[PDB]
Amino acid sequence: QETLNGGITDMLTELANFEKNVSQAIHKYNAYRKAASVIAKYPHKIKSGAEAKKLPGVGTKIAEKIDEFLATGKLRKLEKIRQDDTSSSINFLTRVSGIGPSAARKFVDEGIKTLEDLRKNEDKLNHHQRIGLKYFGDFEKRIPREEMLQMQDIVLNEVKKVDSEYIATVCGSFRRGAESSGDMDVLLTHPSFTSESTKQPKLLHQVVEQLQKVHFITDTLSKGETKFMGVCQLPSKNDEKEYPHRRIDIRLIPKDQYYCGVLYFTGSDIFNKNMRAHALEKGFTINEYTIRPLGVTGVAGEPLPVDSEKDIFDYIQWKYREPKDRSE
DNA sequence: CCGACAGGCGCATCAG
DNA sequence: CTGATGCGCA
DNA sequence: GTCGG
Ligand SMILES: Cc1cn([C@H]2C[C@H](O)[C@@H](COP(=O)(O)OP(=O)(O)OP(=O)(O)O)O2)c(=O)[nH]c1=O
Ligand SMILES: [Ca+2]
Ligand SMILES: [Ca+2]
Ligand SMILES: [Ca+2]
Ligand code: NA
Ligand code: NA
Repeated sequence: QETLNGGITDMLTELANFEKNVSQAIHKYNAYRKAASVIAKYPHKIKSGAEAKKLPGVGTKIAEKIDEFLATGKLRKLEKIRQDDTSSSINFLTRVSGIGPSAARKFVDEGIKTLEDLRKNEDKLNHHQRIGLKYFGDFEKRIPREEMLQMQDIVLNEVKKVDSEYIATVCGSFRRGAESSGDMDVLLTHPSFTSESTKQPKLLHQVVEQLQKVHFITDTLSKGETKFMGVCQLPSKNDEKEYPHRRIDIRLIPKDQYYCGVLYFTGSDIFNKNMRAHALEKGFTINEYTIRPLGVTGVAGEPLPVDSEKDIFDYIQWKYREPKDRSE
């Protein structure tokens, strides 16, 4: 991953992870990621802090840190953070799926600071954590698109075995066209589940159950009526190493709200934050279901009509961006 | 110079 | 039990 | 940490 301002964006990303995991300051995390991201799309080699301060999201303090990074090749503030035992122990435990900043601090206080520690205090972990630990190495591996293509095929073919009326669409980075993905995201619709009625129950469960039967889904992290979060694995063949286990998310979204749903799930996460914050500036709030006007006194009005992804962009006066131009 | 920062699902836990 | 909140997650 | 009203 060698890149134009890679030094700088790496440094800001690290600082965002610190603020999230150690400081627990969600808005500093966001503001660092917004700055990283804006710098990543800037097509000159940045030469000074002052030059970077021109970009939206970059202010006084990131500017000063860029000056230092460029002059000296590193940042003191990060040099200190990396030596701090506590800080890096908390950062590390957060890499386990299901451990966030709070739980990572509470383990480090109790003396649980390493993977060997996690692996001998099984009893201290809830179900999700336990599976996140079981598949720790596997979930930090990326998924080549060619494997995403096989996993897609399995998911869509089994969904079809349950009910030809389902539509399953693979989203996230896959739909943006990335050559590798962190995990699989499937958006599910069925004619029976619309914003005005649920004419059938068990619509998600039945899909989960079928994918368990053919051994594709192997564990469940959480499961509700519209959202499944778990683990899957491709079948392997005689004499080969098994495929690593992979994180999978499935979201059943009412069929009439497909476009807001797939906007949401196509992301990126940062792009969604930007696009939703722009909507607010303009008098609208967008979620995975609707786009709605904002009333003088904070009150969200009625859902606007939407019949394309592009409709949502028009409302807030954005030129349409193709999924592949929503990355970073 | 200060409020607002994206939006919501599922699980865990607490007061009543 | 319900309802409220915080956590970790997409 | 940054920014618009
Ligand atoms: C993490 C996250 C995701 N999302 C949305 C947009 C994401 O593209 C989508 C799925 O989340 P992810 O699977 O975390 O993201 P991704 O598919 O874009 O990236 P990767 O290749 O690393 O797996 O959910 C949010 O809206 N907010 C969030 O905080
Ligand atoms: Ca984690
Ligand atoms: Ca993904
Ligand atoms: Ca995901
Ligand atoms: Na700026
Ligand atoms: Na196996």
